Amino acid sequence: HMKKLLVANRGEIAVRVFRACNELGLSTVAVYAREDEYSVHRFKADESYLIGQGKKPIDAYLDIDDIIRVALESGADAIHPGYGLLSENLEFATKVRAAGLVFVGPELHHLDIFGDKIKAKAAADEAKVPGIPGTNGAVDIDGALEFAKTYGYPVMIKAALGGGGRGMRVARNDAEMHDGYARAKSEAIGAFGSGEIYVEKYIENPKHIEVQILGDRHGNIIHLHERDCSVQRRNQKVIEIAPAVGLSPDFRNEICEAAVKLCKNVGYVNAGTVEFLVKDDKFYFIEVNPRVQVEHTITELITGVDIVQAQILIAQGKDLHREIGLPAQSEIPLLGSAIQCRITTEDPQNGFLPDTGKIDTYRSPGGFGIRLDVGNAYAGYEVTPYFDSLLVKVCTFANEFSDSVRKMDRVLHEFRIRGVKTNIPFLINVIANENFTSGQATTTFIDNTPSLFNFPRLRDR
Ligand SMILES: CC(=O)SCCNC(=O)CCNC(=O)[C@H](O)C(C)(C)COP(=O)(O)OP(=O)(O)OC[C@H]1O[C@@H](n2cnc3c(N)ncnc32)[C@H](O)[C@@H]1OP(=O)(O)O
Repeated sequence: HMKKLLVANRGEIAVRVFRACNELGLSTVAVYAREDEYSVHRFKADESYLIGQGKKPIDAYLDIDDIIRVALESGADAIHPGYGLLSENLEFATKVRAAGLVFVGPELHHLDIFGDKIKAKAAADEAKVPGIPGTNGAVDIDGALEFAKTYGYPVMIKAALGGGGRGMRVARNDAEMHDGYARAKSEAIGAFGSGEIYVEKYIENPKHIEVQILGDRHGNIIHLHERDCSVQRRNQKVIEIAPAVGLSPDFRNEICEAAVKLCKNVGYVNAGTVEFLVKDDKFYFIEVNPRVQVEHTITELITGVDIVQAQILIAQGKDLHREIGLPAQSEIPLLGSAIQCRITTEDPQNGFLPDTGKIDTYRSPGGFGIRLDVGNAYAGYEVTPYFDSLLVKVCTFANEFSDSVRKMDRVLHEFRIRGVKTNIPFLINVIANENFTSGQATTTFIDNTPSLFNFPRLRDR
């Protein structure tokens, strides 16, 4: 029935959905701002229409009514939002489904439940998936100390500020509880005059584990194993590997089963990611991303399952096993390991500020075990400051994690992007580290390894 699909996004994810639609025999429609007129994704579609005229380009890509008008005028039957712009916007999906179009994503109840921290926590508690294990809703200093007694140490507080502000207090010594709560409440009453006091069990050096979930409208929910997104610079993802080679396979299966149980309890449809924090055989639920992730490519590599094609086919209403052809959960293969590096314009010698300018040289590696998902990184492209810093996603996969590391080193040295500074020396330093190659990297690994910032002098004749 569905014949034409509009992508309400830009960059590499728009090209990825375009490739999936062309492989599924669907016509493609692109949208682009005036400042994004030289984007690759504009010319990779059958139709391209300017949206958000007279607006800021990132506001143009958030224009719900303009995108819906373009989809209606072009005859598009479906809208794929990609990620990061309107993929989790409840109003956009509501208006798209009210216009008669197909929103390639989860249902509206999933979108508002996982777009709200309280609702997501309530769903996780209903599905018996443990979060960060404290009596957080208790508001008392005596409540805080008894909370410290019943589960344990350390304890990190939210007495400083309500929304988006954390106390972040290190509590180890038994007297440090008492005087730290004293100073924390003394600072808390003077802070803003009004707020909310929350308690939280602090997790020291956790592992960020995400489980990829696919679900159709018929009720079949499968997981596509997990990814390790622990390599993070200031709570921002740098390198994601799949599967979590550091963790034992039975523990990874347990985490994936917990994610499957949660998504089956909420009745999840289409693609989604369940995030976790992992520490010494304990895992804690954090969030559900109700959209396709940037690092879905390594899951595709290690499972052999086209996630975007499955997204479109589930949006068509097809069964996960009968019509799409995905096997049962026990028959989902683990084809090996895979590493994703996001090459951006962030200059690591300049405090990871996104560089701008014209790319004069672009050479892309290839060969065995290499996957490329390029954005706008061609030679002669002018890097605008409006959009994301990402140039190209490079994915290396092999039967063994060590060969994936070796191939990633080969392609990071082979990659030649000139005219703008890239994070390639930082990525080389990270994959050269013995913690990452062993797979024992945690979320605090980047900030606690200053040797990653010693970049050698490049001659550049
Ligand atoms: C297929 C693979 O496995 S490649 C994996 C690693 N890639 C390479 O070794 C590519 C060849 N080597 C190089 O280009 C460089 O010497 C590097 C990558 C080792 C060092 O990087 P840089 O310091 O920034 O470049 P360098 O100053 O040394 O070389 C200058 C130019 O001579 C070129 N060059 C490099 N090797 C040769 C060569 N054997 N013959 C002719 N030109 C060469 C480089 O391409 C470079 O051009 P560029 O500006 O487009 O990058």
